[PDB]
Amino acid sequence: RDGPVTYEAEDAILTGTTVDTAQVGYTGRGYVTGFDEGSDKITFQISSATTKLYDLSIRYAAIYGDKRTNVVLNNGAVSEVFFPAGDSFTSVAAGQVLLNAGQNTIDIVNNWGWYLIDSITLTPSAPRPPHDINPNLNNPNADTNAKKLYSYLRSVYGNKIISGQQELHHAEWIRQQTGKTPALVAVDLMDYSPSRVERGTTSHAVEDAIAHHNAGGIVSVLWHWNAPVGLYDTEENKWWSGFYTRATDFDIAATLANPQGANYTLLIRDIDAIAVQLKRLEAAGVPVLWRPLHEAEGGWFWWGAKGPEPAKQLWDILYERLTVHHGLDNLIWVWNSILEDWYPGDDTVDILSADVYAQGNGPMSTQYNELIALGRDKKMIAAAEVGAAPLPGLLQAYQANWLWFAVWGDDFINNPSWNTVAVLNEIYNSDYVLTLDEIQGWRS
Ligand SMILES: *[C@@H]1O[C@H](CO)[C@@H](O[C@@H]2O[C@H](CO)[C@@H](O)[C@H](O)[C@H]2NC(C)=O)[C@H](O)[C@H]1NC(C)=O
Ligand SMILES: [Ca+2]
Ligand SMILES: [Hg+2]
Repeated sequence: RDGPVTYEAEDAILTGTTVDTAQVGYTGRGYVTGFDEGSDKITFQISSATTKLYDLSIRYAAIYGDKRTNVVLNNGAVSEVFFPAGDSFTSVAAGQVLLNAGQNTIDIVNNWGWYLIDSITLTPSAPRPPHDINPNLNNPNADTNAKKLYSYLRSVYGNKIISGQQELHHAEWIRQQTGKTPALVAVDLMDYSPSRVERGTTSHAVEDAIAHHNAGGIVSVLWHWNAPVGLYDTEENKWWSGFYTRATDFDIAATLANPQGANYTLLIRDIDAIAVQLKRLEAAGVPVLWRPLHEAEGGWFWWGAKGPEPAKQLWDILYERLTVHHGLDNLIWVWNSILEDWYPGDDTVDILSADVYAQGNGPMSTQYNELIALGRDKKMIAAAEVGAAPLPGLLQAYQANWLWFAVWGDDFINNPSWNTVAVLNEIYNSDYVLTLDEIQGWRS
């Protein structure tokens, strides 16, 4: 079945090369030689049922001293493999290879040349161990629907990916193009920030969340926290950009070092103003995937401008004020920084997340594995913000077991350069991608 498969060099497409039997230790009929000109190669024709990730090994004889080789997957970029000795036939690890459902090619092209190739062995990459996900939320007093949401997420983890979108009107536009609706909708508490309210900002974020909760959906809430003070309010740096380090002189380290000041008083004014909106959601029975202090490690937001320690301390202020003081039990705490120095701690983080903005609709494998290492597989990993919706074929192949994905709004989801309607349909109509339809009755 799904195991090591050797492909003998003799039984392949030879371009300016020949089959030989002089050297000792080969497998099969013989081996391939005649690596003079640059155009000389071995084109192996391999096929797969689905799109999988295989490990590559080359069986070579470097009798003309140590040489270098070019490996080509489906007429793509070269990959130099070094052959160190050699007196006999031995094997080298040539990294990983992603094969697409159907016909594929693995060429061994003359680089330095003057070597003998016996065979190539493709082994399907190691299946990931079952995730050791924590069964319960950090808050012991967690309400019914938060406890339900966490269990449902825990049950689907590694099996499927929950589709998600930033803003309800964008979730409706997806239904207009794919006939499917994101299971998860993310809303921003941004226009609830007193600093912004003071300048006339209104928000329907609580209205949109409850609407989607009534449609049987999952709700994610982030907060673009506009600093209470320090607003430059310049033509270049307007008050409405007040969440940016660039737009405020607001020093969180100073503010936390002086807890009896006015700066710290206004900070709690802001947390309590937002707590009014969350309590309003709690009373409405809406479980929330609460994601405050997002992209902290980046430092482009005032809450991560003074480095990791003030950021972590603020996370714990929010956790004490919202969980203990305001007594909010509908919140599932989602951390949004990859770095260990920035990680607050396992006792205040329920689910780990990342914001990845790279074109191509890839599995964002590297970021997923970084968080696997961070939460040591005890916490679920989510793609809290993506620019490009991930393809389920690649998510599965690279075993990038993201719990959910949430494509950002304007200039991303509706931007053909990031997401085409074609790719959207492909993703939204997959048996791997859970839509609104498919998640119905999760609260039962
Ligand atoms: C309260 O916060 C404000 C905003 O960060 C602080 O005011 C700024 O202070 C710096 C010096 O530390 C000045 O360069 C700015 O011009 C001030 N801005 C304004 C609009 O006044 C204020 O100092 C903080 N209070 C404390 C005790 O640190
Ligand atoms: Ca052979
Ligand atoms: Hg609106």
